Amino acid sequence: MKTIIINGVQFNTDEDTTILKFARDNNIDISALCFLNNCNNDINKCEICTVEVEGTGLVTACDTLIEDGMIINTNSDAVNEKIKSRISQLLDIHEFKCGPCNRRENCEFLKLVIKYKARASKPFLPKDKTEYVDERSKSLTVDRTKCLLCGRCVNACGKNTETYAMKFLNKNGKTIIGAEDEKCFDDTNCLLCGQCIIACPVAALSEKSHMDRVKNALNAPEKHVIVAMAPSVRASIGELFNMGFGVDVTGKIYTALRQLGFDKIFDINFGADMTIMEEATELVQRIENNGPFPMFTSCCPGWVRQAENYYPELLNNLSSAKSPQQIFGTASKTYYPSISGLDPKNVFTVTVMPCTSKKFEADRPQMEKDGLRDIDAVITTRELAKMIKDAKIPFAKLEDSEADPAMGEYSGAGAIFGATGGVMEAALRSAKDFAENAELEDIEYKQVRGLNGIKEAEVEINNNKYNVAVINGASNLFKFMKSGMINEKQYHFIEVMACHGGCVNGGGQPHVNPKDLEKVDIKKVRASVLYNQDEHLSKRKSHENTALVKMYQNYFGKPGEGRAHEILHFKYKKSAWSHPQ
Ligand code: SF4
Ligand code: SF4
Ligand code: SF4
Ligand code: SF4
Ligand code: FES
Ligand SMILES: [Mg+2]
Ligand SMILES: [Mg+2]
Ligand SMILES: [Mg+2]
Repeated sequence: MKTIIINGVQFNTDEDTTILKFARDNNIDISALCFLNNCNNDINKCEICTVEVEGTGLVTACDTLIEDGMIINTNSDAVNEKIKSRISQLLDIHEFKCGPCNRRENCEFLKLVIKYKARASKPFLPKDKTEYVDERSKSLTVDRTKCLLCGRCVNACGKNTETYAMKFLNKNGKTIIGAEDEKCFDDTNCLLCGQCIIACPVAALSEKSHMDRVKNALNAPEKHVIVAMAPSVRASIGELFNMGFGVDVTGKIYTALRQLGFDKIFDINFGADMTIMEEATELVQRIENNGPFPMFTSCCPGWVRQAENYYPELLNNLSSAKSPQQIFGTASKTYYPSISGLDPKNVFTVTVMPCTSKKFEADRPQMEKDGLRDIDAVITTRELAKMIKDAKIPFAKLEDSEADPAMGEYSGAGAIFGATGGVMEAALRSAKDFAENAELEDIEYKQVRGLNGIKEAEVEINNNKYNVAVINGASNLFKFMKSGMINEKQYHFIEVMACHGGCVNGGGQPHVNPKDLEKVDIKKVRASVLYNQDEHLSKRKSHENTALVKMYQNYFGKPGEGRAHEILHFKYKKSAWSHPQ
């Protein structure tokens, strides 16, 4: 048990904890920069969390345990002068030009610069930014004129994915962050999940922009531009318009998209119901064929890359149903012309995703048919927010509108896709009706929901028991495989999401500062919007989507065979054996 003095205030406590956490718990202000996800930059501490421990001197509060007898001052002249000096030294390596910067409104560094009134000793004005910028990836971009070498991306990659695809590198004697051997991230084991972006306090890591693709299509006279947003966008984008957390902004988005000039307003949740139609049918086919088991979901492109890069032997076990993005895009170039008269070559299909890996998915060479891409552009939640703001659209004051129904209606099963276990729950609702030839009333699968990293359940389908697992985060996929859990029982159907919490925590999502992350459970609060939609929607099974039923009846035929299997499916194949590697 210990007695601590902080700024003249005595505390008696038996906690073993850092100075930073104790102070934050007790409403004592201490700044921090490189501390995130319970780690700081061990090899280059930022020291923004400096406090004074009398008799010891200046210490980093984020990684120093409280001890009995400690006398701590967090706000003395020596403390503030040290912190201001560290910020000044960061300004010496930082192109401090906030005007055009993509983190201008929510940058953690600018906040600290303002708080400590810090100024560079010599302004950093690189004349040739070409050498600092890497835009080679289909998903990520790096601007090292902004990089603080705080290490948050390196730490976040290891924690979220355990790939360590984000590394410190020695480039010509100086330290940078980047991919293995300074390669393009796409050419490495990187998942392109963008958790590194989410962890970055500044504009050093970003998504690969598709905004010019979209603007050029909107302005082209002959192009008919469809837009469709992912489940998670409607639960998240309001954060960037000062509306707070957990706000359902679906109807405002539809209105904003119309004001941006898009020609048709659809919804990827329609694609989610499509994916369930194909994937639940496939699961039932596998049950009747007594294999092959397990089936894995195939809708998360971060997981697909993880399987390609680390578990190629599982590729044959992935469901062949395209992801909602790609299945929707395929239908947008085939079914949609059939009900509209549009020339398929003039359709330009844009999605809004919470995800950077979806850009790589959309750009895969074979994601096209008859020369027409399934998906022509993917913009992140952050990109859509900037597009709205650039157009001076008053998002928070917009009236609600509706999607165009033909590829815009969605069931409550599609609505929950963006949360971990959502795909599993949605798929079970259709699979059990399909296999039992029934219209079952009990449709809620709460046992697969929530933030546990590995969630297993036994389910009864047509009077048999099957084992399902929901793998929640790429690091948890490694744990499930490396620990042998995949062999502890026979699994039949496994959902994998690369981002812990599901797509609501994807790499294209609004940044959240560390203090808000402590006060708000962002993964739960964003997901709550989706579960709330499902609870109150009339149709809660994908196969009850009336517009989807019409599309299958009039165009595709039966799911899982014939034309539907021919055009709505995509199989990944391992590389053939060769030597060397
Ligand atoms: S990263 Fe932050 S401090 Fe740096 S230029 Fe952008 S907004 Fe300004
Ligand atoms: S995209 Fe994901 S896997 Fe790649 S470096 Fe970033 S965090 Fe790591
Ligand atoms: S890219 Fe961002 S998170 Fe990574 S070290 Fe640089 S500033 Fe920190
Ligand atoms: S969990 Fe969602 S946001 Fe994250 S990589 Fe997968 S598809 Fe993208
Ligand atoms: S926040 Fe403590 S060393 Fe960076
Ligand atoms: Mg440390
Ligand atoms: Mg136009
Ligand atoms: Mg198949």
